[PDB]
Amino acid sequence: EYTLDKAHTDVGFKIKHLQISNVKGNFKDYSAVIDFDPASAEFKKLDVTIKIASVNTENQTRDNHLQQDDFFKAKKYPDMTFTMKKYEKIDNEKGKMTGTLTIAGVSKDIVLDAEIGGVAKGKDGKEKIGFSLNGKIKRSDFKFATSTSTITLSDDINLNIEVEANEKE
Amino acid sequence: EYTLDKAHTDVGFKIKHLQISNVKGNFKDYSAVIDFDPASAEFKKLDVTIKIASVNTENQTRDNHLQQDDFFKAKKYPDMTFTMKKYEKIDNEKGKMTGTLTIAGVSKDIVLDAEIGGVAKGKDGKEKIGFSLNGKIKRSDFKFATSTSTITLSDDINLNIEVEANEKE
Repeated sequence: EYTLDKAHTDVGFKIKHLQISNVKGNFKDYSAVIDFDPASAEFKKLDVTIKIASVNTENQTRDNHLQQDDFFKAKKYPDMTFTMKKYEKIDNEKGKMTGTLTIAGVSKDIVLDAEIGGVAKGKDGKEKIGFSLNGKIKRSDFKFATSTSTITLSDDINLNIEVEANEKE
Repeated sequence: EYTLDKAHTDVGFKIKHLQISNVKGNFKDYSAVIDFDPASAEFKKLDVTIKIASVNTENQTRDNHLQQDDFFKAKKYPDMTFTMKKYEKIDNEKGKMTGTLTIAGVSKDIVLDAEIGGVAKGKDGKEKIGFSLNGKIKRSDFKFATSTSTITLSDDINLNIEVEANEKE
């Protein structure tokens, strides 16, 4: 005795699922001391200070949230530091850098794989280099973002530091 | 001895996280027999047949994938059926419908909360009704999408069937 109006009927379902994705991000405000010797292709001194307030995960509310107590605590710990302690060459293209990373006041020694993308004298006769530091740190090791379960946010942070640099004067 | 070119340096990180969301969807091609009595506000007969090939989760590749063997198996089991077996009234607005759902050849008796949104005689003197069936089924109960873990895709499917209908002749 009834006939459905398909134009105003909806046979609907709703089902929850999980999706995995990477959060990519950088920092706009940072400083570094770079001492490198092009004769032997080894680093002598690499010191980075990164201004935590300047994260950019390309998402305004996430970057605001990263400042808070359950993450960086930028109020109390404005910046994170890396200090090279030891470089050990493999060849002119690859090496193993070891330094101290300090995130929100806790320090640990890490290794980065250094890869020299290019070493050169420029048009103006002054040196230029291009290299990348890559490595993996554990949030647990720094007791970072303790209250977020490693299920939701992976314990592994992947570090990828691409840098070009020019000779100082 | 080196000074970084901030315009070609990127201090980057990458970290994996999980995100929970609902998949919402309907079916564009379906048929139903609706027998309802406006004097007492109870259903006498409700039979739906739904053409599985016509899913719409508003995502082309997902709807194609739903057809396959690890989900609906639309090739072998083109359609899913609901047959009301018993309606039990609460009042003129609410009732408890019980029928057999068959998904990909496996049948189970389910309950839906029926909610009559509107019962009326139209401008042309003929009856019209608007109602919604809501309920929750478990994928496990139908052995549906067995190979997908309940972690990735929830075992709970939420059924929301809004229908308007008009008197037949």
